[PDB]
Amino acid sequence: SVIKPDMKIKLRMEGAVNGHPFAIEGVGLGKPFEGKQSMDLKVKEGGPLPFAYDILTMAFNRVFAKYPENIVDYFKQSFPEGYSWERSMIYEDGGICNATNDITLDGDCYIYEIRFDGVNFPANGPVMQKRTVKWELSTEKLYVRDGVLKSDGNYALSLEGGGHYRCDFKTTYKAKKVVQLPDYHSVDHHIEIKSHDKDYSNVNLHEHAEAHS
Repeated sequence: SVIKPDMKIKLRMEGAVNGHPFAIEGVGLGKPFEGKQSMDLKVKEGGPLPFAYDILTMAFNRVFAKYPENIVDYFKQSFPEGYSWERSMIYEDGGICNATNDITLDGDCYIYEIRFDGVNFPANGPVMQKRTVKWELSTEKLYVRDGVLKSDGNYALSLEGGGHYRCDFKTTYKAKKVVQLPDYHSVDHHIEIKSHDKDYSNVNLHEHAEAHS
């Protein structure tokens, strides 16, 4: 109804990591029915970022995931009004991140207002020492609890010179109107920084997602 196969994205993130503030904004586009998207992100404050960019990328919209006919699509159903999400991320070395996103739609452009806050990242850790390479394929598990859609995920960042750095994601999704709620299902994610400048001021980000059951 308000979804075309080609959709635009505009966003601003405000946040802090270990009490050091920053701000990034982004512009991009995707194909909601194909579950593909890409965007260019520029750091506007707090640059150059003194931490691994990788902790941000997942904050940078489940509308962009291919849903099969036999699984309820909570996200596409939530427009034109939109929906929002809250999320906690607990890394195995005690660094903890919180984020929220409020998603509105203007014509054919999704608009994000994002808050991000990380704390307790050790100075000698892979995050503050920028030793991360990429997120491995992520399997997100979705279920309903007290009339709200929620998700769990056990993700992992590959590290410079081998090994992995683990993080547990917990997300709550809230449509702004009442929408049909899905049954239990999975979403596979591929997320990738395809190109960036040396200090990550500019970053070109890609994601591809498919739901399964």
